Amino acid sequence: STDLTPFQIDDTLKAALREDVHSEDYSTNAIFDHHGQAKVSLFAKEAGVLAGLTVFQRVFTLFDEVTFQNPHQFKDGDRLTSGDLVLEIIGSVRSLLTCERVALNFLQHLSGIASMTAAYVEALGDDRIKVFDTRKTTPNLRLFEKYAVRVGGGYNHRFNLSDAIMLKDNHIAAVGSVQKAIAQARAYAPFVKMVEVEVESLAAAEEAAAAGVDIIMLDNMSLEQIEQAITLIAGRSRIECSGNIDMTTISRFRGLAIDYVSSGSLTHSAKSLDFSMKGLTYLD
Amino acid sequence: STDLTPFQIDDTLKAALREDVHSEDYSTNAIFDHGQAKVSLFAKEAGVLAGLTVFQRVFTLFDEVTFQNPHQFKDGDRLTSGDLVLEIIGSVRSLLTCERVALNFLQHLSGIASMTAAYVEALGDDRIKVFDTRKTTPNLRLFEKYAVRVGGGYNHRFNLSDAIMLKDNHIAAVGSVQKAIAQARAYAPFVKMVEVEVESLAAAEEAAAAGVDIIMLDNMSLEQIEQAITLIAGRSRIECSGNIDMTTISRFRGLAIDYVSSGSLTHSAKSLDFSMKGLTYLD
Amino acid sequence: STDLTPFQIDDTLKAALREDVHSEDYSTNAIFDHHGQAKVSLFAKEAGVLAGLTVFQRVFTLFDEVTFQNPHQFKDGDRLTSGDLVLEIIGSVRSLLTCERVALNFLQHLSGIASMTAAYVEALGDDRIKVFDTRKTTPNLRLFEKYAVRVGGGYNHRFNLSDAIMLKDNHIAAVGSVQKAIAQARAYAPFVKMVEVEVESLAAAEEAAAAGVDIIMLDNMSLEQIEQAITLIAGRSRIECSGNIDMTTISRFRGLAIDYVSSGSLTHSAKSLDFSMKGLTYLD
Amino acid sequence: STDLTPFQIDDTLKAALREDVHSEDYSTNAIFDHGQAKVSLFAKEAGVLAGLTVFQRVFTLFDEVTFQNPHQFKDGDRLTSGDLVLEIIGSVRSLLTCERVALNFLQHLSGIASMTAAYVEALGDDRIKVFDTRKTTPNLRLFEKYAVRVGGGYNHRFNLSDAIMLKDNHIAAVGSVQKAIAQARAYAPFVKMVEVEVESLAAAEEAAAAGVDIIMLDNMSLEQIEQAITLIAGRSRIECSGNIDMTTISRFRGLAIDYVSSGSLTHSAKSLDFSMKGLTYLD
Amino acid sequence: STDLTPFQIDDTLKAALREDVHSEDYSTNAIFDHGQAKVSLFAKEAGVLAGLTVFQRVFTLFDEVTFQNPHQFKDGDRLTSGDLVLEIIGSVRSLLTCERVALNFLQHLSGIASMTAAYVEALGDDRIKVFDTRKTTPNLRLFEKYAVRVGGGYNHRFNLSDAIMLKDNHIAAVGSVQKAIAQARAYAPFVKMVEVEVESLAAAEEAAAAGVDIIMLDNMSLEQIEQAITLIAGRSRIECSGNIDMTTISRFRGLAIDYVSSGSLTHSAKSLDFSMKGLTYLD
Amino acid sequence: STDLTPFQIDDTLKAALREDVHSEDYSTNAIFDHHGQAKVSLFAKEAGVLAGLTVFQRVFTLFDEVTFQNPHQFKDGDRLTSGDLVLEIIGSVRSLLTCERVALNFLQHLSGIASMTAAYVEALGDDRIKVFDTRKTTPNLRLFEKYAVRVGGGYNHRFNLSDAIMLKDNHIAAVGSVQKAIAQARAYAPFVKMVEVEVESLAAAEEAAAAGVDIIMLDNMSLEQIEQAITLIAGRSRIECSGNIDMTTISRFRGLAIDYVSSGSLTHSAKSLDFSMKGLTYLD
Repeated sequence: STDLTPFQIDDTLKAALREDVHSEDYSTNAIFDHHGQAKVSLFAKEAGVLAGLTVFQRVFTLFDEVTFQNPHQFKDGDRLTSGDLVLEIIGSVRSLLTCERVALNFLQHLSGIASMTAAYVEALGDDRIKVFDTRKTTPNLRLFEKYAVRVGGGYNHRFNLSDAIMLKDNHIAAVGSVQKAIAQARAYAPFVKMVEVEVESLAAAEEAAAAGVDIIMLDNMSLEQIEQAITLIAGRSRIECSGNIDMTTISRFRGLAIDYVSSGSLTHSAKSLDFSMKGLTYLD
Repeated sequence: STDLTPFQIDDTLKAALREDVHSEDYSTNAIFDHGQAKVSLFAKEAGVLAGLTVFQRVFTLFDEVTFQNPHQFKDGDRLTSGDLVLEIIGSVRSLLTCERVALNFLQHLSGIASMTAAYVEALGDDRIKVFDTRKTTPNLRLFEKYAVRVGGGYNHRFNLSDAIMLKDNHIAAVGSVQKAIAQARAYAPFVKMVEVEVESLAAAEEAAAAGVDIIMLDNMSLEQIEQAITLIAGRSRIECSGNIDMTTISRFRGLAIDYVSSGSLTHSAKSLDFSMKGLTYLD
Repeated sequence: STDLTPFQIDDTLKAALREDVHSEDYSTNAIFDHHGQAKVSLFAKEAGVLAGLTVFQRVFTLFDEVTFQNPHQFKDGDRLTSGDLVLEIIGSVRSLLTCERVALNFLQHLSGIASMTAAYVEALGDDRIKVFDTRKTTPNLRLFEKYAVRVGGGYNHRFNLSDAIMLKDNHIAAVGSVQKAIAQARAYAPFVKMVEVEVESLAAAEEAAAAGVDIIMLDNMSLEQIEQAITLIAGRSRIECSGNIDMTTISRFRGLAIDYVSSGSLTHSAKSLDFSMKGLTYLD
Repeated sequence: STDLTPFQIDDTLKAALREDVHSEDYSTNAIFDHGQAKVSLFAKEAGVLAGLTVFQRVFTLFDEVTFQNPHQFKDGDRLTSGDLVLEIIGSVRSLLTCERVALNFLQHLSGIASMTAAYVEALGDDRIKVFDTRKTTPNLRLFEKYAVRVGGGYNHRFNLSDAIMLKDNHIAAVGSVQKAIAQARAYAPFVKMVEVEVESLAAAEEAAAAGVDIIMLDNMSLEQIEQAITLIAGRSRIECSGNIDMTTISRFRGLAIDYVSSGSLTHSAKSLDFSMKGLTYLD
Repeated sequence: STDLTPFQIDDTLKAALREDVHSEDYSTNAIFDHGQAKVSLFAKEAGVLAGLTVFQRVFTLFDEVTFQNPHQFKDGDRLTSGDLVLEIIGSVRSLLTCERVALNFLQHLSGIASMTAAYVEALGDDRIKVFDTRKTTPNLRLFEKYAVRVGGGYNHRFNLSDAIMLKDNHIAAVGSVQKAIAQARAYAPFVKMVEVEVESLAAAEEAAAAGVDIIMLDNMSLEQIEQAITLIAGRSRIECSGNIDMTTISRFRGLAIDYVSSGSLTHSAKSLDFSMKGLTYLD
Repeated sequence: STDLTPFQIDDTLKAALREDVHSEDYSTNAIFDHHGQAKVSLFAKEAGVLAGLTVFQRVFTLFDEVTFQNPHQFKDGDRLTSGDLVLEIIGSVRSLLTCERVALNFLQHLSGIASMTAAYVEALGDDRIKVFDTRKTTPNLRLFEKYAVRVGGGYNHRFNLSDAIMLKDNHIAAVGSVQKAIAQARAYAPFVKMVEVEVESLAAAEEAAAAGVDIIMLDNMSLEQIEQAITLIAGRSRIECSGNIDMTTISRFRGLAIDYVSSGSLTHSAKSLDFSMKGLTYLD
């Protein structure tokens, strides 16, 4: 597994800090003194999966010289309970307090996603079927969100419109055929791109499998349909189910001979995971 | 209320577009076509519309793109699934390449407005306002605050530079409520609102006496809040916060507080489903 | 007091350096050798108040590895005489000479402001009345300029149109009333924003004080008027005097029961404070 | 002369606008209004107009905004208090939110042009040009140089890459005037002007002999300059600099120097008062 | 094919313009002129036109500038010296200040398209495609890929995020061809093409067996390639690469490979001469 | 001589790295392990002149903590043969492999230019005549390209339209005279700018030399013409020959009393110089 790198994230965290301070942090600067070391504790207030700890840390490190301490040796991925002491943060009060909210907003958002993902995986209860994310991401945080999904046991779809070809309802509409669209796609980007078709009917699934595409997406199809689609396609393409996949629904795929399912809810509708920073103490 | 301006949003939408297309949109560019086209924007789910200008603007930065609004939909309107919110007219390459970004904005924003409007309704008391927080999605605060407004909510301080909020940690570090307020007033004398976050009736007393502008009752029982109201006796504005959800929120109904605030509105909003379907060529 | 942070200033100094070098510094690079340590001295050529020393230093530090020496222990705020040895700068010749002008232009501009501010404070001669800056700032240096004002013994008005509400002549014009404008302002940003009204007549001052606004600004009012305005308002709002406040005028407020006065001249019309960098020596 | 172009100024005006509005303009947005409006730009003080295009452009980046110039004012014109320089037409939100930034540019630039024109007048000699310096406001050099031109001044080297200026420190480090010039010519052979800053008649002699393009007489007495002129005998162009102010400047009047230069024009310019008043609605 | 969009290119052209003008264009601004003007864009050399939109766009970001295309030239057309490709209409300051940047784009891009088209011709086999690489000019990859398309070429993976290419070093570090492929598939399961770079027939065998999408034959003899084709037996797509030049390229003519690739097309392209002459004033 | 500075180049290399990685380097990250030190060797596969070694190095250093080793002590400027071991690069595998192509693309491009330049200088075989570059540069790499030219023994023309005045065919067209254009140029930028005129005929050369311009450029003139132009001008201006100067042509200037020649081909049409990175080994 791969953590996130400062090279990847620095510009985004900078922007977020600027979002949160346009002149200065009056509330904190009024009370504190420029000098003097302090310690604050990061506590998990809710159960789930840890994600974004590096990102959390990095918020502080761009701002100021700040040290950490990890007594329980927590890592992105670890399961969490409320009251767990995830991390200790050491530095000047001004740094600890000004940076707090941004850091937490990243941590809370990411951990939320990883937790929702891990819970989907569990509710599915079938290793042979993978859980994938989408491009239904929060604007300008896709990178961070894809990472969280991985941390929760999920997997990454195409990142971008540049990564791979996905012929959607609208693409097929504009050509007028499933097969003409695939042909055109193959003509345009001959060998280096995966080609996927999004499909609503069994008609369209047949056309696609026949034209020899790499991946077929079954959009919002009934279980009866999917069962038939599987047999139709008969291993000619990989199979993805998508649309309207949630914690309750997801178990319906258990045991099917599809390759993966994908969910937008993991990225566009994730509940965040509560943490807090309490127990400010001076070193002394 | 007041819409979002290109000046405010353009850099963010540009960035989101670049996020989504590093080289080119292979899928779409592959379509060898005859011409103007039209696609329809449909609401797939009930709630409140927010971010329609933003949605539109994604297309308008990319290319020359026209709209049509047959049902005269505006940010704020209630929506039902299948409503024809908008029609988008332009080249296929523009319509398709811009689609996902535009929708991701629209879905996220409408989601927030919907959740907000629902909190307002569950509260059922116009004399008490619903406020957002700083518990926002990183780099989208501006947008999120706007959505809250659209849903009938109100805006807290935008950030740490807007206004002074003396939290648990601040009061800890000084050792007094009143010394902290004095120090805050000394630092930013007349142009900044000062708010104090408070857990006990002790602390609420100190603060109201020291003449602060806003007192925040953190996670207090209803018995307590009732007494706090009386103690404070109109000396400061009153905010209740902490652990405010769709079910809880009605507990405030009778009260002579000024507002309540919720993070859940910004950090945990379910997005609102829309789609773009029905691609047709014009001729 | 709070100094300025690299986080706050780095992007601006970078931009200024780029302004001053688009390819390279031909004049300096032609003569120097890439290698070899040197020392230059920063001298105050004019009396006043020091401001922007950190900023001065930081110009060099972004560019190159550069050390300083402060034999007289000078700090932003200290009073200065011509010939004072403010600082010694140690590093490669190329760094010392290429960075010089930018660094000085910051220092000179900031110290100029702090000096003009301190002189206003002195000419006023009344601690009970504070001296405030405005939004009449040099474009893209507001942050730096507000800081200098603080250093000279002044105080900071609202930074931005986002910081606080100020209902000006034009706002009141567009509504048609003083009180309707205040009402509208309170309706729009209910509790978290200070509300100020800018006022020319005693009529308007009465309306505002009655509607219970936080701050009233007396724009360019005669001393007779201000005296009456004070009594009218009768402590209902804070009182700010503004417009046409200069070194000579400013003493006219001495002893009045107003809260502060504010001046644009401090930021839009500050004379800069002369320094120079002389006595280049090689370490050897 | 030649105006400033959007290409040149847009990024700076965008930044200044962002400086002034981080979230939104609460004050102005609070106005719930009927419609196009009109505001008038009045000169509050006498001097020279500079930066009118810049002023205008602040509004035009923000929003669709029209102007009207009934007295046909142009950068360069002389101004009196109460002159109606311009009329601005657009939505209230645009007129009010953009106002201060626009004025801060206009005031600063006009201030510089005015001070410049006044130096030119106090000099009273067309054969001697007034030049600006690198002692500029950080990140506004471009703008400041333009204002100087508008006021009848002329532009020195824009920066350390434009042209070679061998200062006291440079000559110190080589140990000779002539060796420094030789080294400069060796480094940038044909495409760069070479100037030498000079304190004695000794050094002026060396430089003129070595055939440099421009000699700068730093802070020299009038007796000296008179002799320097003779010594140099047209071999190089001649610049006087150091300690040149509105009172001093007339001392150069008769002289056969090419130009004088002043920092005060850019680092110490008093700004020129304008205001925007008389908001009216159109109908 | 599909043109380049302002969305794609604007930031790069802005930067190039800023590269070329830090303060102002002294040369051009010095011209004190009467008015619209017209300049003609002439091809000085034979080859393939590419980047005409880009050329145009340089002017259109700067200023209001119109074009005229009397011979209806389009990216892709063959060119001869003296052809009147385009006419440019606008203010002199715009025409002259923008000229060099615009031409530098046009010349570079057309150069690449020309070299590409020439490789395609020397190959003389439609069943085998000519591909570009990642051996591109820094920060112009997008543009360079486009030019290749215009010249009749095709696009490899745009970068290290587009698709998986297991090179000599990768296979070295795992120690197996097949283990490396397995690991790649495990890491990015369904959405990424996997290619293997291969030097021996051993390695080609392993790869084809493990079912990879594309095999690259690095710098292999014609005898070898012939056998490799047979060995692989349609299981993977086949790419030949390494040491492919205008003279060599014809050696592939009969073969049942899918494509060949060349770096020289992007890292070593001779540019294609154009000029802008015949400045006239309109009246 | 002056190397290139991080201050100068960092933004460009960052942009190039981002160009080459929008999400992550899947190929490398799949195989490697985050941990573990390795060494790769940089070999010259082709003879010529080294340029851009610092730039090469810097690509890696922005990305990650990476060390170098230079056993043969190679410097920008050194002559090279195929198989020479230019440099050794030491760091994590992920860094070595992800950064490789960008680094090489800079090195190859720059060394290519320096080699083509040095070869022009040699083919000219006349020290009294200098070889100059132009503004016919690769967009957004001018700075890097000018440097390479210097490294190959060449010299730098004006960087920018801001550096110096060059009155071209189109400028002279728009005024209608050679001399009116020069006069206008002198009026606009009086003393601080060199003035050059680009000239096709002997007529125009005479006008210019008479009006006392600093530099005259003979555009694409026959050797007979140039010979006459030299005598005409009679030392009144410096002389530049330009247009259609290539490796074969260039010797035609040998012994002429011109000051320099200039070539666009050096920057717009340089063949790149082959290097490669081979011999990946783990430290162990």
